[PDB]
Amino acid sequence: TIHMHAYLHKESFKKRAPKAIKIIRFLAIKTMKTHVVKFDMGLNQFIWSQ
RNA sequence: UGAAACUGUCCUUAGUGCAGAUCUUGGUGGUAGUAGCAAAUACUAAGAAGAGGAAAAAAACAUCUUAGAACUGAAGAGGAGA
Repeated sequence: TIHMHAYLHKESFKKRAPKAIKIIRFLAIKTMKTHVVKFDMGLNQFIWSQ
């Protein structure tokens, strides 16, 4: 579970959904040690759902 | 270094000697890798093409398709004329 409210606290509104992708990319780099991170289209559609 | 013209002496002649004219023309510095590349709400994911996202996150990647999210809001960022 990624508590993204912690990362997106008081962040500029026009950069909240784009930044959520940047955080999930970074959490995948630090855990699997790979720089080739591919998002499933279902996850991206959920990040932008609101 | 340069490869085809030139020099010394006596007279004659002058478009004859530059540091200045906010001089003329051309070239070039410091400033300085500095000031800046901040109006027009906004982009994201997958795929394709391409030399052109690599990597100890180098956090950003132009074009086209699809999906999401959006703006002009019909006296329009629409469709046409002088």
